Amino acid sequence: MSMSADQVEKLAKNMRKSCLQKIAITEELVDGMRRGEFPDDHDLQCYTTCIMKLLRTFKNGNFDFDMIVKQLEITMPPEEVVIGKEIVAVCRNEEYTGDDCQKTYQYVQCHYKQNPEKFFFP
Ligand SMILES: CCCCNS(=O)(=O)c1ccccc1
Ligand SMILES: CCCCNS(=O)(=O)c1ccccc1
Repeated sequence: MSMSADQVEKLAKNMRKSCLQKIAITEELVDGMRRGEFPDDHDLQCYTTCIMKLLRTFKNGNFDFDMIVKQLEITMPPEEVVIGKEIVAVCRNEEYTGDDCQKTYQYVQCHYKQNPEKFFFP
């Protein structure tokens, strides 16, 4: 089964808390991504890697697309799952370059670009 909205929010907030402290950036900077604010800020980039590593969606220098699909299946509203799979289907085929922080940040931006209105990142 899938997790309820409030359980998704709780886990996201706790992952954020952990990574914000570790990476030493502000909540404002993380919240900016949902507003389409993607500065070339290496610390924000590394925050994205911290979160994806927690979710097991990035590991050993590469995306784990099987786990990205599993995570979206367990956390998205059911009426959004197919649309989410279609976003992953597009973004998985873009080349990601640079260090791990740069790669995950680029992937997150690809997700945003496919649907800015509904974008969410912990
Ligand atoms: C908003 C609904 C989609 C959430 N998906 S998530 O991968 O960001 C995620 C968030 C929180 C816990 C686990 C995964
Ligand atoms: C798409 C939701 C499942 C994957 N979760 S994620 O945190 O890696 C993530 C990557 C990119 C955008 C949002 C969340």
